[PDB]
Amino acid sequence: APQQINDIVHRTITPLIEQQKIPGMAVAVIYQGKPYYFTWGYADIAKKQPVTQQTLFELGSVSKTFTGVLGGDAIARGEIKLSDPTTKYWPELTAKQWNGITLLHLATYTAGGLPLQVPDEVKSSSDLLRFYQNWQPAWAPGTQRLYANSSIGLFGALAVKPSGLSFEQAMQTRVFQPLKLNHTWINVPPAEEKNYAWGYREGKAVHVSPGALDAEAYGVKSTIEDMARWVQSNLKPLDINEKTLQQGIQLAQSRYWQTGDMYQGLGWEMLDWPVNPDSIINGSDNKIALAARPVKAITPPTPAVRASWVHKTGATGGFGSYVAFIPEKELGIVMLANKNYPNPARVDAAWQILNALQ
Ligand SMILES: [Cl-]
Ligand code: NA
Repeated sequence: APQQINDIVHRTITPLIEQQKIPGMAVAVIYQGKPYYFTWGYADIAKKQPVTQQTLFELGSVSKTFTGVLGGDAIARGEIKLSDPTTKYWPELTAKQWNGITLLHLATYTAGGLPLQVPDEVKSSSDLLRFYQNWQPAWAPGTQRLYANSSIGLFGALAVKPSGLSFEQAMQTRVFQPLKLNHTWINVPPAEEKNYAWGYREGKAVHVSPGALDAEAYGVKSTIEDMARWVQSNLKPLDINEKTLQQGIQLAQSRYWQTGDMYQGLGWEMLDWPVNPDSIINGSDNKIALAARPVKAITPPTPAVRASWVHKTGATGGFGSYVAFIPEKELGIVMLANKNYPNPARVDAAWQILNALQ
């Protein structure tokens, strides 16, 4: 790796790991479009299994960027439109409150107060229907942004209906396989479990449990190599051979809503580069990132802006992830850790590295 990258990564990540007591971590820096990998610590403490470039991490909500791109791909194929009402694809929901909620609202958390988590007691398709049927919105659609698994998770489930594929099959055939993400999984195959790191919560090893819409909202596991390639693809979509996938990535980084300094894409979130680091650092705190905030529609949606800070945080019980990149600079970073540690610490480290390398 270039000496500049080694210097800043070891200056930044090494103190972070000790200060946060992170058992194992993998970092990829994309510099001038090429990836450079770094690994620390253990994927399994008890068995002393080290983290490698093959170690699988739970991505948590970084999975939402795959869902956003998969939906974008379906838009580009002419299968769905963001302005379509939810009831076109789930007619059993036909009701006053749901006729005015579109796929855009679901994809961008602007449906009007869909909850952060799907209740743990929702365990069947009938449970899920009844859950959305009896949901009482708090705001009119298109006025408030409330980050929610039950929002974009439903977008992913509905966006694949016209394809006739399951969500996993559509993701595998339309995103993972064309991009050669051969070690990225919604369901880890038996032969790959050996690489599945343990997450650690309060000194206990944990893996994320099955939940309704987990695959769409937080159920992807990946290696640092595949995630570096995911950043490469989102940095340089025009190099992708499949037109609809290139366009899906561009659609996912387009700006549909504005809240303060940030713009909402499909899965991805964007700010104008250069950014005020305090904005994204403090803005990643859950007291802020999970709060309801008013939105302004952007008309037409702004096409993917090159001078952007594009990023997404992710968390499960035992894992914490972060992805950020700057298309104008061909510059990005992936941070995967098997402990869920505060988002502001992730963003601070990521910005220090990318700002030093611009
Ligand atoms: Cl390695
Ligand atoms: Na609206």
